[PDB]
Amino acid sequence: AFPSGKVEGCMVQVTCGTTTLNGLWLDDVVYCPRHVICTSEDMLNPNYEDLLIRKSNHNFLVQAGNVQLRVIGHSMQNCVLKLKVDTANPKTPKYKFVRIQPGQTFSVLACYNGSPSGVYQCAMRPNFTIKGSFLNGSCGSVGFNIDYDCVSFCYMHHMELPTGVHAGTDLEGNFYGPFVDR
Repeated sequence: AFPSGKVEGCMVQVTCGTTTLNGLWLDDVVYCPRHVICTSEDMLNPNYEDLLIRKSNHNFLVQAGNVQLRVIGHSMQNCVLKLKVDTANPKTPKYKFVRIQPGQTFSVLACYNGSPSGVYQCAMRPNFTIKGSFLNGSCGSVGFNIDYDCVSFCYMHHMELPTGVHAGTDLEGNFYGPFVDR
C-alpha cells in the first residue's frame, strides 16, 4: 500500500441533510459523491439537477477536523459534487486526476466521516466492482497511486452494491462501469 500522509491531509467530512460522507479537499474545492444531496427516498429516481438547484450553500456542512469550511459555491460534474469553499487547503499535494482499468492496483484510504482508519491495496474486478471493507460513511473514500511526489487520484467510492461489492467513479465523476447513483 502507498503511504497515505499526503491524502490524509485532504480528507474532510461533508454533511447534507440526513447524509454524511467523506469529501476530498483540494485547493479551494471539496469533491464528494453527489448522492450526498439525496435523502434516500430520493434514491429511487433522483433529479439531481432539480435537487442541486434546491440546495443553497449553507445546506452544506463541511468540516476538516473541527474547522468549518464555509461553502461559497456548488456545482456538479457528472456524478461528483464540487463544493467551492472560502479557503484553499494549505496541505494540497501535487496531484492529478487519472482514469484507470480493472486489474490495475491502487491504494484506498478508507475513512469514516472524514477520519482515516486504514489504507488498502485494491483493484477493480473486470466488471468494475471492488470487494473490500467500506460501509455507510466510508462512502466518498478515494483511491490513488503515488508516482514520485505526485498523487494520482483514480477512484472515489460511491455505493455498496446488493452483492456487497462496491461501485465508484473517477475524480471527474464518471462511474466505472454501468453503475448509476439511483
